[PDB]
Amino acid sequence: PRFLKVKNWETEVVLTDTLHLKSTLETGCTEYICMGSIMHPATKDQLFPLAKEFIDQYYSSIKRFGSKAHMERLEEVNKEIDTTSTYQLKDTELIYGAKHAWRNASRCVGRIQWSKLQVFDARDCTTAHGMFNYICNHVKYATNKGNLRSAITIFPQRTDGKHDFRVWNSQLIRYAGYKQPDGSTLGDPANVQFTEICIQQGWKPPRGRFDVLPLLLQANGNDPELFQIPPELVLEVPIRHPKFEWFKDLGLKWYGLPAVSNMLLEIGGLEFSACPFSGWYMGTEIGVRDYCDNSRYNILEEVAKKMNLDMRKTSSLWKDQALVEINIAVLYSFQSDKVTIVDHHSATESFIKHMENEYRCRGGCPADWVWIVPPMSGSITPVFHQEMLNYRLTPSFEYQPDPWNTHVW
Amino acid sequence: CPRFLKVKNWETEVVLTDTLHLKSTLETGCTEYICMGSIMHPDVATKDQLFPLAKEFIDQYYSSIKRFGSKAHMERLEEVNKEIDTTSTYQLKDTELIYGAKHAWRNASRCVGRIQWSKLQVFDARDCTTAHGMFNYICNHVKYATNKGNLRSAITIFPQRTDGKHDFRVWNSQLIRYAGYKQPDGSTLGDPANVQFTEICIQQGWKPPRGRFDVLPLLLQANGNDPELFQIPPELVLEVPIRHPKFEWFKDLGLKWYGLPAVSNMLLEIGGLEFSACPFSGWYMGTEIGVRDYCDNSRYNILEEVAKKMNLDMRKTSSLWKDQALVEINIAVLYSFQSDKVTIVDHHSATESFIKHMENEYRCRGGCPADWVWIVPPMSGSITPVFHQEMLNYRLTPSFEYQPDPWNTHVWK
Ligand code: HEM
Ligand code: HEM
Ligand SMILES: Nc1ccc2ccc(CNc3cccc(F)c3)cc2n1
Ligand SMILES: Nc1ccc2ccc(CNc3cccc(F)c3)cc2n1
Ligand SMILES: C[C@H](O)[C@H](O)[C@H]1CNc2nc(N)[nH]c(=O)c2N1
Ligand SMILES: C[C@H](O)[C@H](O)[C@H]1CNc2nc(N)[nH]c(=O)c2N1
Ligand SMILES: [Zn+2]
Repeated sequence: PRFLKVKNWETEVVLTDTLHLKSTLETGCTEYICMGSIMHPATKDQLFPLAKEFIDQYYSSIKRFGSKAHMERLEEVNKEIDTTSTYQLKDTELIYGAKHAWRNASRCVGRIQWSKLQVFDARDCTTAHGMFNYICNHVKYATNKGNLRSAITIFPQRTDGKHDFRVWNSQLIRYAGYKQPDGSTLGDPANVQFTEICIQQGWKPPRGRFDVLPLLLQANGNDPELFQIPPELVLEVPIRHPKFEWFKDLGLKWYGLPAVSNMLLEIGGLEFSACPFSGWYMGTEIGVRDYCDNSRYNILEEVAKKMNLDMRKTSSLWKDQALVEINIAVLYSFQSDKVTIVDHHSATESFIKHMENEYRCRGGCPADWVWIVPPMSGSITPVFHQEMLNYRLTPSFEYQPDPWNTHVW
Repeated sequence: CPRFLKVKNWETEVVLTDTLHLKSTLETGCTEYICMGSIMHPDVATKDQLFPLAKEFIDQYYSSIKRFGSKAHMERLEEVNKEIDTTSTYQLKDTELIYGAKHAWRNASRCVGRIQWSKLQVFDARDCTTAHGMFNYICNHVKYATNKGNLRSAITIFPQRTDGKHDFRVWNSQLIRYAGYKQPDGSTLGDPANVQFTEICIQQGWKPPRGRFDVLPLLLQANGNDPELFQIPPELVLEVPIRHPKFEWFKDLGLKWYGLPAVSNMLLEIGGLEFSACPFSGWYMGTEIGVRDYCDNSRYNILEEVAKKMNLDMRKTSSLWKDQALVEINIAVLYSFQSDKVTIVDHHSATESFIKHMENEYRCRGGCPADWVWIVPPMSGSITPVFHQEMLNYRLTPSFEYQPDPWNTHVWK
């Protein structure tokens, strides 16, 4: 139980962390073994302290800790957990809970935006058709003709675990991936399995390189149902390069809206298994990971060829040159089409400013260096030289099992 | 802790099982509730602290040579035990010294070059008594390791710590580094990382040339005495001018670096013994020079000058002019070393070798401690295989450790 200091080795700025003392969940590390690079490390009785903990910090946050209203809410919650084995969040608590889950997301470089989140309460939803409707509205609001706005739509919380709401898509908008007879893959290889599942369910594939997948929506534990997002809601950006006029000939494009739909939102012990949320892209997510991962679109080789680079030895850094150029193209393309995007230099600078804000007003900011540092040009961004402390605060976004591994039809 | 910990590669889907972590010796700084993986740095031992550390090491050693529980093993235990009892310390056999040194490297979680761990030339300097002798040992090390460009890894090991008042120390952070000078106008000439050390050298009597690439003198402390200055013979200092295969103007920048990376301020810990002066050396990965030494803001900081000559649009960050320049600089570094026939390894080759090394270690040893934050290169992270590799970080002994800078602790005579 100590105040812990973090140092930036470039600016020499030292911050003092006290916030970590309030954390209650585990990191996955031990005194003897650090696991910082591992990607994936109820009952009434369990429920009430978790609920009380959350109500406590909520009333503490609006400067009414120990108020009439505070105690009454506590009374109300325990008595509701008692009778029904669960409880329902106030609209105000729901919005607070969702913003703080984003605020506490140690892996997210975009958290300077945390309090600017549009929260859609979908807790009255009963069917997959209703889910589809709420999701269309979410996509339309968030896309906003290219001026993207951060949003989250929250479907009903888990009850018995046999009636979960799940969006089976990993994101609301993604491209299909196809196994070919010659053993190669068409489209996005990361979605090959999901695409097969959709096909089995009756989806008719265009079998192109960038086919927008249908929504697969599961309501109240029932079999998931297929829906086609209205295409006019799906903003895409054809990728071209400001100097290489041949770049457009690659036929590359991407969607404007990154909308993660497979995570679990946890607030006060309650579990929201369906909580698709969205902001906007950092260029490297598309330009580095999506396009250049060997297990993804894997385009480095093709680009470097058109750049006429020497590809015989690795020490020519041909991979590195082509990587920067692809990322220039992505940024240039989005900007030219007036679609919100942020480069990794701008994003990491804001994060450092955000950290400083959080230490000042909250006494800390949980941060996962492994995820915060961008997948290219690491050390020429300020976060590389920033020491971070990682710890788990609630409310939070958590991983959950892929739905096809748990569901019985 | 369970006996089995699994790590996955998200790119190849290969899963490895670690059991070696059970032999972890010290804390990492992390707990169940906080991770300190991005923290840089998170008076002698008694008789009674020393017995178990020596035994732990002797057991490991005899186990490694397939003579565990042998008569020679038991007689070695008894000899060490008595020696600690009668003198409060003990002396390693040459074989144990060599074993321990190599294994400190094998156990270094932040080192991406460990596929080479077993090829390490160990120079035994435990007979050294003076700074002049330290200088002699260091010169021979530099000459051997350099090998006219065909670099060979080596370590030179000076006498272990006794009462803590007779430490041997190399005050230099590396055997070969460039001077930095703070100007009265606030600017820095040379390497800003070395300003403090440079000022100490000047104070001890060094006459600086005051240039951009002045090789610093050795500042050497033997047996707890005040440190002494020596100039490394310049013929022993292999350097490489930096030029570029396409950009003719790149030579005009007047950049050069030294061939031999030789870290000299770490402590080597073997079986509870502490070697406070153990300079070691290998060869460079390009990014160490091209990204950190040259492009860090608090270092040589050349991105802007390079970008201006590439005539890049440097008005928006989103032009990625920094990223563009960074690559060309690293191309030039690699090209210049290769052209001059000086050993160097690019980050693609190094990380690819490390993955294979790590897999071999999981199979033959039951694990390989690794610090992802250090193993992943400072540029192009996700296009190297290590980015996608899960790792477990833990501390095995023998090990290399940080120790306080000696000017903070030294009692001047
Ligand atoms: C608004 C602009 C935003 C930007 C620029 C941004 C940026 C990023 C980036 C680059 C990552 C790493 C992604 C990866 O490599 O897969 C990330 C992770 C993450 N973001 Fe943000 N983000 C934004 C908005 C949001 C919002 C609105 C939420 C939730 C309400 C959120 C929650 C998270 C979470 C939970 C992770 C970690 C996911 C995981 O652990 O798998 N982000 N963010
Ligand atoms: C033979 C070629 C070698 C290569 C290519 C190599 C590569 C590297 C690199 C790139 C780093 C990161 C350094 C930084 O970013 O500042 C590192 C760290 C390290 N290396 Fe290796 N190395 C080599 C040889 C050696 C040898 C011979 C030893 C000791 C016997 C050693 C022990 C270490 C240690 C202890 C660290 C971590 C230092 C710290 O925590 O500050 N390396 N190495
Ligand atoms: N630009 C953003 C905004 C929010 C994000 C939230 C989570 C993730 C994590 N990456 C992820 C998650 C699910 C599916 C997928 F393909 C990537 C990335 C984000 N990227
Ligand atoms: N190429 C190599 C070989 C061995 C290394 C050992 C340690 C370090 C760590 N960097 C370092 C350590 C001390 C002083 C210094 F200036 C740099 C880098 C290496 N780099
Ligand atoms: C092994 C490692 O944990 C894994 O590849 C992580 C590394 N850092 C990352 N960082 C971000 N932002 N996104 C990622 O998917 C990953 N992948
Ligand atoms: C703050 C952070 O831990 C620090 O900048 C680290 C990051 N990773 C590194 N990795 C290597 N190889 N060398 C370094 O000096 C650092 N610095
Ligand atoms: Zn840790």
